[PDB]
Amino acid sequence: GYCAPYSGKVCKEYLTGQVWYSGGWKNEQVTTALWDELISDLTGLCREAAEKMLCAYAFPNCHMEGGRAVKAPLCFEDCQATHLQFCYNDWVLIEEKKERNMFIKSRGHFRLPNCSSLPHYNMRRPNCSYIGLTELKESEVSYDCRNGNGRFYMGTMNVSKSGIPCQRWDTQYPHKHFQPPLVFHQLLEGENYCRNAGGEEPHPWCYTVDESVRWQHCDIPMCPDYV
Ligand SMILES: *[C@@H]1O[C@H](CO)[C@@H](O[C@@H]2O[C@H](CO)[C@@H](O)[C@H](O)[C@H]2NC(C)=O)[C@H](O)[C@H]1NC(C)=O
Ligand SMILES: CCCCCC/C=C/CCCCCCCC(=O)O
Repeated sequence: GYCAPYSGKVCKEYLTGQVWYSGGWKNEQVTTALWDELISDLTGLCREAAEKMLCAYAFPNCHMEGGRAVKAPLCFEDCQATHLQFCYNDWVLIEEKKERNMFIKSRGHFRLPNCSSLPHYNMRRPNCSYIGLTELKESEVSYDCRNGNGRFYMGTMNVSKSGIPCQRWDTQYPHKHFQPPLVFHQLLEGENYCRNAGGEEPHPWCYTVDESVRWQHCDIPMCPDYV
């Protein structure tokens, strides 16, 4: 229709509400070919983010505002998480190939989004096709210990394993940084606390106040009851 359930196959597992209509087959074709060429070449947290982002890009959520059907673009925070953290390495490698006129063969009209041009999430009806990449997994959050690599460690440990004070995430001195982006919920009020918001390190970590130690893991005990 204008707003209707997703009628395709490739994104069946990722799309749960109404999506925008009016074409729809062209986006199914392209997404299917990209699943084979691009998605299947990705791994780990990048792959997880990319699948959700690709489906939300290709089949935007739809909602009614009075009599008008509204297409919801991607969210700034999800895009930031994907571009600057989860998929940064793969994203840079694609962009560098594009500079040499080497393109993903199956991209069709699809293009990597510019995160800065997208709405910031939140509002009973969302302004974007929110996927939640920056959110905490509540059951895995911990405070006095870490579950596994501590991706969702939210404690107040504020020195590295050798005792160096952490630099604040919201400051660019002594170490300048663009990743992890501060849209991750671990970092919104991250103070100078050890964090593993990207989930790629084996331990929570921080940039340190020592000019000669850009970043270092913190030393946090495993949670007694973590398996
Ligand atoms: C991605 O989008 C942002 C947001 O619009 C662009 O930032 C603008 O850049 C232009 C220069 O072309 C400036 O005149 C504007 O002041 C910027 N706007 C904002 C809101 O920051 C950015 O240039 C885009 N990135 C690319 C590579 O095109
Ligand atoms: C590693 C990047 C994974 C994609 C991240 C989410 C982006 C979804 C939009 C679809 C982009 C499809 C590839 C387009 C390639 C290009 O810009 O030339």
